Formats: sequence, C-alpha cells, structure tokens
Amino acid sequence: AQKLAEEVPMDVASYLYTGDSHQLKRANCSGRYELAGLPGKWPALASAHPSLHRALDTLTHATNFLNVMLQSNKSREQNLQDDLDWYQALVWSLLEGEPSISRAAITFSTQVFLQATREESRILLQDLSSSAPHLANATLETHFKWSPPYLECENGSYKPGWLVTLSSAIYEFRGVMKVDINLQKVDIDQCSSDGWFSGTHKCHLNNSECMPIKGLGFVLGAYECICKAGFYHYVCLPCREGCPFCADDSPCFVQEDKYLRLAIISFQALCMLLDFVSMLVVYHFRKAKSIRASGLILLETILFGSLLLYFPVVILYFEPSTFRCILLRWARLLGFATVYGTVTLKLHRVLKVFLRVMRMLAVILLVVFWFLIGWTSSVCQNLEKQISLIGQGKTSDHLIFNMCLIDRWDYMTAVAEFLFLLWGVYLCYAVRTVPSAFHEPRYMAVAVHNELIISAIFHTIRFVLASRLQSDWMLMLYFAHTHLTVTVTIGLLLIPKFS
Amino acid sequence: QKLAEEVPMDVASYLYTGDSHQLKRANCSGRYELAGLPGKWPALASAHPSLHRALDTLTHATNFLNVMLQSNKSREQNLQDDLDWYQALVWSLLEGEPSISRAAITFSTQVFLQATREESRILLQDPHLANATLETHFKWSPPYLECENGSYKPGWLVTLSSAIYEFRGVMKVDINLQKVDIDQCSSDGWFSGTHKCHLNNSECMPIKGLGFVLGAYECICKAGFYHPAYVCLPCREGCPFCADDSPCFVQEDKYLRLAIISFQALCMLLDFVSMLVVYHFRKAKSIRASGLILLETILFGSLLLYFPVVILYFEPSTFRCILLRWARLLGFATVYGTVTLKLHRVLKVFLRVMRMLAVILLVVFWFLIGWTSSVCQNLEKQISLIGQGKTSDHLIFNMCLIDRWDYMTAVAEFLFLLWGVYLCYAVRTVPSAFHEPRYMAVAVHNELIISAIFHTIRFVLASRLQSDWMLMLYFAHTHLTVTVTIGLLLIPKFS
Repeated sequence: AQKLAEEVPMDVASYLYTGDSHQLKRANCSGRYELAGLPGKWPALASAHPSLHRALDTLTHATNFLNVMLQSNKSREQNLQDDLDWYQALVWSLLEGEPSISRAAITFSTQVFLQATREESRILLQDLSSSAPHLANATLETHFKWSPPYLECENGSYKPGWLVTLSSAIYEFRGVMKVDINLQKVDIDQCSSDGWFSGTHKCHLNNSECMPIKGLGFVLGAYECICKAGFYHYVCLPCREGCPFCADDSPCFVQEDKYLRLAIISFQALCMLLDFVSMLVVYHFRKAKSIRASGLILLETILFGSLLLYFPVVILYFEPSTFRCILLRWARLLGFATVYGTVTLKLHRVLKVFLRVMRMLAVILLVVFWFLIGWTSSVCQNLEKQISLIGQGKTSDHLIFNMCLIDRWDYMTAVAEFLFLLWGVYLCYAVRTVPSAFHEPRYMAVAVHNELIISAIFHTIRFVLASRLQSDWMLMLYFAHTHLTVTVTIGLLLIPKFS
Repeated sequence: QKLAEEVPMDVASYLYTGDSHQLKRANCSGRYELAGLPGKWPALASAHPSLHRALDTLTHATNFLNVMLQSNKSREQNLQDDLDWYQALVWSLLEGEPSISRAAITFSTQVFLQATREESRILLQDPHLANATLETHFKWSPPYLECENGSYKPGWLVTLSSAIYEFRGVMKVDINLQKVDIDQCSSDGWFSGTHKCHLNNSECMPIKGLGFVLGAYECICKAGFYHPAYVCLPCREGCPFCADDSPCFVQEDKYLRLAIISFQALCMLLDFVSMLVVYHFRKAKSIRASGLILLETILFGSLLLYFPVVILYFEPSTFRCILLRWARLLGFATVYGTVTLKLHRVLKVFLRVMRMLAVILLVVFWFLIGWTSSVCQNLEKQISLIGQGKTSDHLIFNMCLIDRWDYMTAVAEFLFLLWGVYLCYAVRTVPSAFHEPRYMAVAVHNELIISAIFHTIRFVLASRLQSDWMLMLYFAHTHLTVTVTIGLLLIPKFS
C-alpha cells in the first residue's frame, strides 16, 4: 500500500535500499539528513532484533543512575572539578557494553557536553556535544523518545549505515542522553505478521507462500516467493491439469485421436438406428412366415436386447464417472440375458417339440435383476464413499489415464456367460438333424459358438492387462468385440427372413 | 538418580522445599544459614529472565566502576565526596529491577556500602564470596537459605559476585530466586530428573503457579489408570480408557451354552440315526410316493443346517462367519428345493429331479464362490474386517457383521417359498395315499413366516444384541423350522 509512495521519494538511497550497493550512494550529493518518516511502521518495542532491546537496556541503567544522582539530597551542581570526570566515565561506560552502538553523547545546561564514538577499535572521546542531541525535542516535550530510520552524513557524503536515535530525559528536564544504535546489520522480514514494515507486496494468493532468507542485511527484496503446487517460471503460475510437481509446465494426461472417436460413435448410432428400423419393419411384416417359425415378440425382444447392448460403446466415449461404470454392467449383463436366453430358449422349444417362453424367460431376468440390485447396493452403500472407489487413474510408466476398474464380480459373471452358452452348445449338438423349413437352428448355433469364443478372448484380454490400456484402445476393443458378436447375431436371425 | 540422596540430607527445609509453607521453618531455630549444595547443575541456564536481568544490571554497573576507577586522572580523594556517588551507584543498582533484595559494594581504594529494599522504602546504609575472589570475570553461586536471629529465613537467595581493577573490590546482588517456577520433567531445567514417575507407561505434565517447590507435577498414566501416591496401572484386556479397572468383555453364562450345544448335538445324532433307519427301511409302501434319495437329501441338508447354533458358541473369527453363510444358504437350498420340487412332480403328474436340483446348487455355489472371493480378496486386509464391535447400554461385545448380501438372500428365500405357496394352493383337491402335500404345505408356510420374522428381527437391531441372545434366537428358529420340517415328512411314515 506504500510501495508506490516509496518509489517516488528517493534518488540515490532508492537503489541502496533495494540492492545494499554503496557504489551509487557514495556518488550522490547530499544537502541534509536523508531519513524516512512514514515508510516505516508504528514502533519497534515488541518485534525487534535482539540488538535494539540491549541498546535500550544500556540507556535505561545509565538514565536511572543519573536520575538517582540528580534527585539525591543537596544536589551540588559542582560541575567544574571532577563531576565532568564522572560524566565522561559514565559515557565511555555507556558505549563499552553493547557491540552494536556507534556513538553516544550526553548534554546538560543549568554549559558543558561530552560524546564518544567507536572510531577504529578504541573509543574516541571529545569535550563537545557529539552524536544524538534531542535536547530541543525533550525540552519541547517537557521518559523515552525513539526516532525514525536515518542516514548519517560526514564531510558532505551520505553515510553507508542506517542509524536510529534513542533519546531519554534527565531529571524538570535539564539533560539529554542519546545512543545512536547502528541499525545497518539487522534482519528484516516483509512476510512477518508484526515487525518492521511487514509488506510482502510481490506474491499475494495464487500459488503464493513467503519463505525468506535469515541473514542478508537491513535491505529489502530478500523473500523467495514459493509456488504452492504450480510452475516456477521469480513468478508463480497455474498448471495444465490435475498433475502436481510440474517440473515443466507440460501436460501429463495422454492425448485423444478425436477424428477416430467421432467415426466410432457415428457408426454405432447408425447401427442402432438401423436396428430400430428393423424392429419397425418386422412390425410391418407380421403376416409372413416370420410369425409361424419365430414369433414376433421374441424377435422384437432380441432386437431390443441388441439395442440394449450397444450402450457400452457410447458410455466409454464420455469421461469416466461412477454412475457410468454401473450402467455399463447393467446394460451388458441384462442385454446378454434378454438376447441369448431367448436364443437358446427357442432352441429348447424345438428340441422339446422333436420328442410359453416368456414365463420361462422372466425367471432369467428376475435372477439378473436380483444380482444387479445386490451388486449396485454393495457398491453405493459401502464401497463408493467410505474407502473404495471404481474410477481409478493408472500410469503408463510415464503418463496417466482414467478408467473404470474391475473386480472378482466380473470374473464370475463372465464364467456365468460361459456356462449359460455351454448349455446351448450341447443343446445345438443334440438337435443336429431336426426337420426345419428355414434351417434357423444352423444360424442360431453359429451365433452361439461365435459369442462363446469371441467373448472368452475379449474377457481374457480385458482382465489380463487392464493396467496398461489407455482410453483409445479399450474403445476399439469394445467396438470390434460388440460389432462382431452382436451384428452377426442380428444378421443371422434377421437377414434370412427377407430372402 | 540423586532422588534418594536428596531424601536423606534434610530435617525441616526438605518439607519446606516440597510444600513452601513458612509456618514450620519459622519455628526451626538455626545458628547460621543452609543451602542445597547439590543443585543438580550450575547457575548458567535460561529458565527465568530474572537472573538475566540481574546479571545485565550487575555487568552494566561493574563495566562503569572498572572504566571509572581505571580511567586517566583517577586521583580518588575517596573520603571527601566520592561516597555520595557510590551511594547513588548502589541505591540505583536495586532501584531498577523488581526482584533484587540486597545490594552492596566493598572497596579498598576498608570501605563498604549496602542498601536493602526493607518494606517499600529502600534503606541505604554504610565472607565466602570475597574470600573466594581473593583465592581466584563473573562468579555465580548455588541456591541457599539465609537466617539470622530468625529461623532459616523463608526465602531462597542466590549470590552473584564480581571484581574490579588484581582484586580490589566486590559488588554483589542477591537475586531473590523464590518466585521462579521449576520443571522437574524438562529436558534442560533446575532439578530435571524423576522423583517417582516412571515414563514406561506415563507422562509428566507440569503446572504454572505456586513458587520454587519440588514435586510440583501431576503425572499422567497412558494405556492405563492411576490409584483412586499417584502411580500407574496396566489396564484390562483390550479396553484403552479404564475409568475403573473393571472388565469390559461382558459376563457370558456357560451352564446355558453347554445345554444348548448338548441339545443341538443330540438332534444331529438323532438326525444321523434318522438317516440310517431310512437306509434300513429301503422297502415299504410309503417311499413309493417319496423316494429314498429325496429323504436322505433332506436329512443331510438338515444335519448341516444345525451348524449355526454350534458356530456361535465359539469365539467369532473370519473363517466362522463365512461358514455360517455357506451352511445356512446351502442347507436351505438342498432341503426346500427338493421339498418344493416334489410338489412340482405331483402337480405335473396330476395332468429324476436331481438334474433339476443341481441347477439350484450350481447357482448357489456360483454366488457363494463370488461372495467369498470378494470378501477374502479385497475387504479382509485392505481396510475392512468381519469382526465388528457393538455396544448394548455402555458395554461391548464381539460378533459377526451383516451386509446387503444377507438382505437380498432373505428376499430370495421369500420368493422361492412364494413359488412353493402358489404350488401348494394349486394342488388342494388331488387324491393321495398319505396326504403328504398337506404336511409339506404346512412346513412351507411355517418356514416362510418364521424365516421372515427371524431375519427381520436379526437385521433390525443387531448392534444391541449380546452374544447369549443371538444364540437363543438361532436355537428357537432352527428348532421350530427344521424339526417341524423333519417331523412332518418322517413321523407319518411309521404310522
């Protein structure tokens, strides 16, 4: 909030405050004290580096000692002979204790003053008021008195150190003691809650975090903004998708040949439309030798089942959800039933006549619905929200991909399909020479064996290696599998009834 | 360790250093002062800032005297007017901090001055430390109790000592270390040991109040409870919060459980000898209606159907619940299937069944295999277990759990018996040699009603059923249903 004000009230110091480099500041011509009154905070009585605290502690003891000596009975005011020696020793003592105090001075008038500075390694002293002198300010107040940040000027040359005046009254006021703490080698944290001008004006919220350096100098721009799960290119930005550790801002999710996806879905919808078209057609041709050999209801049922079996191809095109996988199972399972049950049930009707199918079908769908209702409940109730989840993102050893998962339930269902087809294989093997005007049983058995073999292969391939199948190979596998099986099973039962 | 050595070198102070009650100490007459020589450490720690403040005020006053007396033109007409300066010097040495009791400086440049915060007015007036200073920077001391024409004075003092320049001076502050809390269970603090609290099963937990006093800690025993000196106890079998050290694994009568198992095994043996008898009477006029293979099939199903009453008598495990499911399901099938199918044969003749039975057995084995696999493969090790713990009022009990699979199973049994019901209602006017359909239908209706009631009561409130009530319920259900179903088909074939 003051970053703009700080960038419009400095010329030589401006660079020095942001870089620590004395080489510009030493060439800048000075005219008076170059301190800052407003850019800083309220005060440094709480949040301050240890040095400052010690600096104040020194003055405190030196102020209490003088106060008690000035408030003692029969105050002599014999400042001529040896009082000046006491005060000079009291000032050299004031300096000698803290390792971060650069000048110190004492002055009073009731007309002399002494000061000292840490010159090279020893204390230089002089008989002249030198350093801090808030006497004019203390008199105007007439306790403690701090000051702002300020650069000292020596022989018309901006000093290369940031000083602070501390001032305290001597007791009515009649003295001003002042230490000039050298605040040049102090730490400052713009990311701290309550401290020296806590302004972290470089990284606010978006993938932001301030982890600053410990030992740098009384200088700013020393706080490495951290990219909280994002890209690091002294700037933080967002990442392509749900893929953290963006060592590059490149993508993690595999690509999709959409050109190959739209053809897939379009051909599937074409086949579904043609199936519905076939159902209407058979509803038109109800007086031919269709009805006599194979009832209309059974054929419309087969076609509705096949329509109910194309669903997986379109379910897999969309993004994997947890409502989808379930519908994938319902469709597959229920259509298999309503299609091959009546297929083999029709064969059963034949073998029985050689020596009433809907009642003997609804048993199948009842068992099916019972199993489905159970599976769905066990998933939705316990293993969808509590611990387990179907939708799983697996890695291809360098890239990820989502998919529906499999479970033992699928293994046993495939086995059921196998055995249910086994009954039809033996049934078809039995009726190998039964009188027929249209030879339907021949085509039925072909469909049955096709489904059995093709389904075994597909299920094996699906359950072996589902950890390394991206979302464009499974689509092709489900498409080539369903097209072969179902389209053959439809043609073999429909085609011959028009010729 | 030095806890035993600290409890063998005290008389009155020992109790005054653990309670902090001046009322005993003030009655104990003492010649001179005494201090705890053994302070299990030295005076160079950062436990309280007070000591830091009183070292700061001492080092700041010692830095002045050492830089004044040793400065240039130090002529030192020491008796004329310097005394005024030194008096202001010592008076201000204790008029800066809040906890410093006496302060004094001695010099030969003998001369000495002192000042003490008496009540609220700091009076200003005109040994070991000075002697050790002559013998020998900063020089601290240990914890020590003062006393003079008093008793052992009721205050813990510390001597701070320094020198000037050689050794021509001795300034001392007596920091009042009486209002300084101590952590007996700190990693680094004064008296940092363990009076009588073993961490094997417990944790200290210090407080923030009182004053310097040993035994200022309330120990906490984890995985157990304390005596209601405070020390720890190993808790009861598998019960982590023992408000009492009483047991949680609820009382279970044995002279009921034994009778139950006895009666069940008696019925099994009676069922087995019911099988052998049938195998003796392979020749009769009764079996022509109800074949031999059908009855032995019913009796073997019944025999295994009894299993649930004996499984629950044992401690429940993961292998147990699974066999409970298998047995119940498998036996229901192999009995009521052939029952219902005999009625079907009757109705069809009115206008073998082993081949029309293995279908059901196949469907059952298929579901069982799947259920067992999904259980043992996923939800037995990952996050999920069969062992479930419920509570009756405020007390626990172990048992097997249920899952939606059981509800759907019950529905299947219902529907299978509704087929039997219709099949029984269709055949209500046939002639017969033994009126078997009459008793069969009686068994079916009974099975349906009792089966519905039991499964409902079983699912509704299984979280509040201690492990002696479920056994009684299984006893009642299985005895009623199965024993009726056996009698109604067997009994009439001997009369």
